Amino acid sequence: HMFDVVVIGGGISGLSAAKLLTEYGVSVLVLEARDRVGGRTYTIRNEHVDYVDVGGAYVGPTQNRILRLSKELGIETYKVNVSERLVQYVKGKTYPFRAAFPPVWNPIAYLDYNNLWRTIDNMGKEIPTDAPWEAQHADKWDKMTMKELIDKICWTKTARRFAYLFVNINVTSEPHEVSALWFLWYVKQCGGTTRIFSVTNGGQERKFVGGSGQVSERIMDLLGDQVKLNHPVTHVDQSSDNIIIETLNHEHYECKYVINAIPPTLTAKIHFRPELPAERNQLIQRLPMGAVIKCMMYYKEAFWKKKDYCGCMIIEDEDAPISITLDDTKPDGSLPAIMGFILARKADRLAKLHKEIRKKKICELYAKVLGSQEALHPVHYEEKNWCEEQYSGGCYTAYFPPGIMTQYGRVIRQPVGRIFFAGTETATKWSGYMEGAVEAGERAAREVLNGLGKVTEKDIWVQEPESKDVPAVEITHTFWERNLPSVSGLLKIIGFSTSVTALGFVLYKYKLL
Ligand SMILES: Cc1cc2nc3c(=O)[nH]c(=O)nc-3n(C[C@H](O)[C@H](O)[C@H](O)COP(=O)(O)OP(=O)(O)OC[C@H]3O[C@@H](n4cnc5c(N)ncnc54)[C@H](O)[C@@H]3O)c2cc1C
Ligand SMILES: COc1ccc2c(c1)[nH]c1c(C)nccc12
Ligand SMILES: CCCCCCCCCCP(C)(C)=O
Ligand SMILES: CCCCCCCCCCP(C)(C)=O
Repeated sequence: HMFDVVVIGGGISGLSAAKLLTEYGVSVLVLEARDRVGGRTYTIRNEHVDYVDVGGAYVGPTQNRILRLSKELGIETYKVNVSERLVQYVKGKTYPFRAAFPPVWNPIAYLDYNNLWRTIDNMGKEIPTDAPWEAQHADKWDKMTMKELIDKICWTKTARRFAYLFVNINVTSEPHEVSALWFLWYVKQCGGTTRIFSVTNGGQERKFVGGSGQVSERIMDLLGDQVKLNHPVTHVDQSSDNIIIETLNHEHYECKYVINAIPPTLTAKIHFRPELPAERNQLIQRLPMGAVIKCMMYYKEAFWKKKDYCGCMIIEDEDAPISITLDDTKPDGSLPAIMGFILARKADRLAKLHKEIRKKKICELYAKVLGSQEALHPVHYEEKNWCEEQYSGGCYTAYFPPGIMTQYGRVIRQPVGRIFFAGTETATKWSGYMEGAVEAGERAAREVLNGLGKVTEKDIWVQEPESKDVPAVEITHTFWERNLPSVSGLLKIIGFSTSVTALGFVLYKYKLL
């Protein structure tokens, strides 16, 4: 029962740390709470679905780590379907479109919406990726909620409603819940607004053939009996050179280094000895998990396609069960499906229904949105409620409430003696994602390897070579995106246009042109 390293948690972060340590000849024990690995990724297998991700599923350009780890484990990606039209459903109306963002035809709302995404990205620029609390405006921004920033930068109700939604979709909580500072950073560290929100060339570009659960399943395969299921860790005691780990059934393991590869809320439940610094205890108990119910509606035929819909719906409607959807049809066209998310407060309220009613209401929304009755005839329904997962807390990730970042934030990933911290929440690139889980996992392993004297201080943070199979097409903005003014910008200019048109009339009246 003695090891160099014990990794607490066998999600992608944990297994990445363990896989890397193992590569260096270091003995590692992964202790995993559930009867399975993979954590917030979970690929369910049955006859009705073949396979399906009920947890994390999508990968895209710039996520080079999860790509490189996926590949080398023999896992291949395929493209999310966007061949047909995306649709936006607002105010009872279905609006097909083709871009990453629903087109805005009101010229004023257009400016508003343009300036919103530009400002988010621009404000992100300011924020240090590794150290968001060091941002020039950090205290100011960290005190505001994302609702307050949205309402401050958007004049139109259209753009605020979309923004709120955008917040829901990306961090699975309500704008009023999350720090504006943390959110600007969150978006910056995923590559900006276009990158985070897009399918083509964005974070939703791709899925894994056979599911993302296979990432963890196969690292566990490599690890053999150095991974232990059903071992929830409850105590971590680093008083002596041999750190003692205790699991829920009172088994004990000893090691030299611990990697904590679970989200903060669950890190909050571990009895640490000595106690973590008060600062750190506050931070980990103050980062709540977002909320999602992921829902899979199966049909005989991908009827959305024949109406020229790809099956991606941005549903901006407060009565609506679902917020957003993608086609989830298998790469060969078999088992046509719509992956739907119920997010943020809507998840919390829909969780209160029976599954059949939740299914009923979703079919009814699909029927409406897609303008077909075939939606009311599913051959199968899968759902997974992530809030109700004791070993996850929710999905996708933790969110930072206002103030937390500036007050406790600076230690999310700081070692505590010989305890190192991983988990996607400690990542600096695609934190919140399977990508971030790998980054954090490997950097923690490197922090440990560096303790063991096997890796240099410079080598703790390694750059991922860009993926050759899924290269990052650079994100462009049109001349007009760059240069069109905000609503209030329009006004400052119009009041110039007007001033001088006016003096162009006093100069024309007095022949002084
Ligand atoms: C519905 C849903 C949709 C998502 N969408 C995507 C997506 O499309 N693409 C993407 O990249 N990401 C997505 N995410 C987020 C992504 O799944 C996570 O960011 C990533 O899986 C986090 O991995 P981790 O290893 O850091 O954490 P986890 O996967 O949470 O792993 C933690 C591990 O610790 C175990 N554990 C917990 N407590 C203990 C304990 N005390 N002792 C021992 N073990 C413990 C848990 O069982 C788990 O296996 C989604 C997540 C969900 C749930
Ligand atoms: C733009 O349409 C979508 C569809 C699914 C997701 C999306 C946007 N953003 C997501 C995120 C951030 N995670 C999981 C799924 C999606
Ligand atoms: C005085 C107002 C000038 C603003 C003009 C905005 C043009 C709206 C069309 C944008 P689309 C992305 C092609 O739908
Ligand atoms: C002041 C006159 C308005 C000029 C037209 C603005 C719309 C430009 C089309 C949109 P994009 C190509 C994506 O930036």
